Amino acid sequence: HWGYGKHNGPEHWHKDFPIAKGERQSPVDIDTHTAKYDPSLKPLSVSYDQATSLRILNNGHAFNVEFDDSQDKAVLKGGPLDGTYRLIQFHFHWGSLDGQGSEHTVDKKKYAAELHLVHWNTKYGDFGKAVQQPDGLAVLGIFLKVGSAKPGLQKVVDVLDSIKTKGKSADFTNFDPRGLLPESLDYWTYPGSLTTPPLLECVTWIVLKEPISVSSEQVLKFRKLNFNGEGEPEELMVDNWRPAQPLKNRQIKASFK
Ligand SMILES: COc1cccc(N2CCc3cc(S(N)(=O)=O)sc3S2(=O)=O)c1
Ligand SMILES: [Hg+2]
Ligand SMILES: [Zn+2]
Repeated sequence: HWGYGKHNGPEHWHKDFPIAKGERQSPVDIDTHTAKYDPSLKPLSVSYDQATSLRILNNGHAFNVEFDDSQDKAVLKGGPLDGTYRLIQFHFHWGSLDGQGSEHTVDKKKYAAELHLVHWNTKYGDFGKAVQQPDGLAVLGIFLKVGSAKPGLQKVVDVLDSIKTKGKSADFTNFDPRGLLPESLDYWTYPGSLTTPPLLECVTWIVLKEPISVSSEQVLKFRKLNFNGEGEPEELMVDNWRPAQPLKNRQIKASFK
């Protein structure tokens, strides 16, 4: 199956998922100088006050916190979006070293990790239908830089022991995702795809300008996860990120100057 190793990594994906060579693939490098400031861009509206977290799980690719998306409990509106998008889950991509880990880069600069809050367009009924549409998903990308500890991230860090290997999960209720947002909601936006197979081109990427900082020990705990299931040879979960793809016939718009 696909993964991030030499034999099943990104450079092999196209064989099983041809869309990997598509026209709007992610991530991409955000070139601040050629990004077009757009005044008609509305401010972002993240309403996560009623968010209901359910569980956290290691899926062999990354760890994911799933939310109850049965109702409009945590939605994203505004920005370049037309419609309400529901939060279904969030996950991270991180590196084996502090200078790599994020998927999107800024002027070729890589961050230690990158948080993706995944939302789907409610006008489509369910996530399954949303992934069949060019505007089916909206992923909020947030960069993580090493520095001071991020208090809202510690709850996730503590529970990682219980989900060390692929297939493990644990109840993770009452988690407030607002604890992971930076102060400013300024962003960049462009049409892209999922960064892992099936690599579907249904995503409106909203990448925040301002990164959040997390301590080295917090990201350290991320690296102690396992790609493998229990009983198999241990393989540390690190560098679960895909390299930048060519922008092609696309323009990155900024909501700020
Ligand atoms: C039909 O397509 C499906 C069905 C079920 C699951 C998925 N996903 C897994 C891959 C993947 C990669 C994401 S990233 N890094 O681009 O945010 S979000 C995401 S997903 O929605 O959780 C996709
Ligand atoms: Hg799509
Ligand atoms: Zn992701």
